[PDB]
Amino acid sequence: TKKDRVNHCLTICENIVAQSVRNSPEFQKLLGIAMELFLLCSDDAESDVRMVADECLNKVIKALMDSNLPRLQLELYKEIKKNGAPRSLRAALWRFAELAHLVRPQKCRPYLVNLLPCLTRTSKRPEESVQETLAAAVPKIMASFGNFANDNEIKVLLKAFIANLKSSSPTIRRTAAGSAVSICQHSRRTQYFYSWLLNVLLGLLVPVEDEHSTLLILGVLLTL
Repeated sequence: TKKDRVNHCLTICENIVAQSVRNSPEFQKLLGIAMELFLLCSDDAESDVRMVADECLNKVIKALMDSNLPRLQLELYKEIKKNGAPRSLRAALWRFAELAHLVRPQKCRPYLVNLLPCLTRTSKRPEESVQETLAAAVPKIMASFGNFANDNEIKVLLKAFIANLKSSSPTIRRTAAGSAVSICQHSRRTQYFYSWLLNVLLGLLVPVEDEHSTLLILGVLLTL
């Protein structure tokens, strides 16, 4: 059913846009169920299946950025907390940084608290492909969800990424460095959080005539 699996994903897409009926108590139930089903089409391992049905999920969103944005972004936060496959969790993470500057500031503060449990688990993941796209979303997420957090929530998040400077992969060393520095542009106080990252790193190289674990010497010079 490898050619039978291709025709199933594509017919669900066109019969939502051609409804021309939104915000209906019949239309609300239909969009939750078959939206998680667009990514199982990408989770199945075939390049004829993985390439075809990922461009089809983008037809739904952009025709619905006007009409149903609060219905779109509620099904999508659920999958990160599911913490699924490294192919399933990845291509959902493109979708969520581009819709971060589409939220309203009325509903934004509930969206901030729920992500910091979800944004630390994908920092502890050793998959070198999952760690890459997060260095292209923590630029985009915490610049629009930046100003809504206090001084309590943002001190927890930066102690985690420095423990991702203690890994030996060259792909994972440069994605934890561009995450610490994109927050401090948008944290709450842009100048208060620049002085705080310089105290943490120089105790990692406090007096230089020591053994400093030469993989960890390279973690401190890329955040700078």
